[PDB]
Amino acid sequence: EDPPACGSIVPRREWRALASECRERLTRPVRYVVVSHTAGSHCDTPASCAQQAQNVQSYHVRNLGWCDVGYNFLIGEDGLVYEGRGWNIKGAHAGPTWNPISIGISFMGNYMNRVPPPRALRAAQNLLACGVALGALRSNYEVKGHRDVQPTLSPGDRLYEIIQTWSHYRA
Amino acid sequence: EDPPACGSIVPRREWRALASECRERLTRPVRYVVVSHTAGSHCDTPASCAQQAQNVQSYHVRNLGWCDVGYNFLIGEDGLVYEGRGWNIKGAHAGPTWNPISIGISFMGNYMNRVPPPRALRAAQNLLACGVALGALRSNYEVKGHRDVQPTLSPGDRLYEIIQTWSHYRA
Repeated sequence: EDPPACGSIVPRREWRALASECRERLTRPVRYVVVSHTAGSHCDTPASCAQQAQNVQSYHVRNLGWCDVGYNFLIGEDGLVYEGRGWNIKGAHAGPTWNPISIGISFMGNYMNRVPPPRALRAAQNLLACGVALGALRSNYEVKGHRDVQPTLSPGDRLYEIIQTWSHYRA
Repeated sequence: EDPPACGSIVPRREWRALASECRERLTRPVRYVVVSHTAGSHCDTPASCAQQAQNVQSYHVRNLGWCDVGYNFLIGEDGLVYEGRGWNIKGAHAGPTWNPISIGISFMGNYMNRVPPPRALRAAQNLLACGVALGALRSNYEVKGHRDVQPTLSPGDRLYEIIQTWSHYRA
């Protein structure tokens, strides 16, 4: 009943998310942040990106049987951040050593041969910053790429390098 | 001082704005924020809203002869914040009494019979929180409708109603 949360996150309900059934909580303050790409279709408008959020979650829940969309957060090319499992629920985006200690954020689209617009990169940053402020993320949080932790191409040839040029990024 | 990687602002260069010729500064920290609407067209995509930002700036410079777009920031229904004259330069949005001591943010569209979507409202409120964070705004800043300091419908009956329910609103 006050001013929304920092980082202009599109809340679950606004993108028509099926309710979550997850219960495992992440222990604030979280140290890690793993970045991946959905490796699916990308979107560049609020309208199209909310649908892509829905489509991604539909896959994870109806088909893979998970309690909710795997990522803690999703980033659209529309420059917005879509709320996934959020800051307090353990995700399912990086496997069994990484999920319990990090927040996973994913870029909607395949970034092997394309980069996300500056606005998406901005939305990504603004998100982590806002994580710190709340306490979800510890001030000196460390950022890994998806391949830095599992055997995968994600976050995509391009997305990867740019991330390497990020302040809080630890190889 | 204390720098925050705060908010996601579409910078001047990005929406392809003409360069500013304004040089007069505001005194940090600012105590007032005047909310207005452009009463012009609305847009719901980064692509459409960037154009729109350029149109408003275009109108204020090429037609009313001001040094740059009159607003310090503009909000899009695409849920993005657009960079105007920013936090440090005085705008022209509310007359000569109120311009030297306030930040003016304008929602792009006519909110007489429409309400801006939640994402617009969120970006505007996030924007404000960042102003505080940076020290651009007082921590006890005050939000005012355009009509509270100038006779006009701005920011539109619907939006005016919404801003009244904001935490920092004093008529």
